[PDB]
Amino acid sequence: ASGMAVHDDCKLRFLELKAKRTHRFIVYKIEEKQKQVVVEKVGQPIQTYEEFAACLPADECRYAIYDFDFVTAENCQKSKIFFIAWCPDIAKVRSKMIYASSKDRFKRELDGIQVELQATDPTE
Ligand SMILES: CCCCCCCCCCCC[N+](C)(C)[O-]
Repeated sequence: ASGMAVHDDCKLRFLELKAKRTHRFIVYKIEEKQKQVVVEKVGQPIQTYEEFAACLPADECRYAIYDFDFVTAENCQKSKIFFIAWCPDIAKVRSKMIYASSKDRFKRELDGIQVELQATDPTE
C-alpha cells in the first residue's frame, strides 16, 4: 500500500553528471520490496556504448541517464541529456508496468532532461 519513492543518491548522481559532467551515464533500478528507485551503476566521464549497453540487463527493465555528447565540425563538444526507459521484451509484464507507471514520477526528480527514449532489444 506504499508508493514509489526515490533514493536521494539518484538526484545527487544526476546532479554531478549535469553540473560537472563526471559521469557518462547512470543506471537506475526499482527495488519493489523497498519501493524505491536506487542507483545501480554510475559510469566514468567517458564510457563506450558497449560498456553502457552491458549495464542494461537483457531480462530486466531499468531507467538510465546518458550524457550524449558529440563534436561539431568546428571541433566543438556539445551534449544532450538522454533519459532512457529500458524495457527488454522478456522482462515480466508486471515489472514493465511498474517501470512505466513510475517513469514520470521519477523523471520529475531529474530536471534537465533534453531527450526521452524508450528502448528495447529486438534480438531477444
Ligand atoms: C545514447 C544512445 C541511446 C541508445 C540506448 C539503447 C541501449 C540499448 C542497449 C541494449 C542492451 C543489450 N542487451 C540486451 C544485450 O543487454
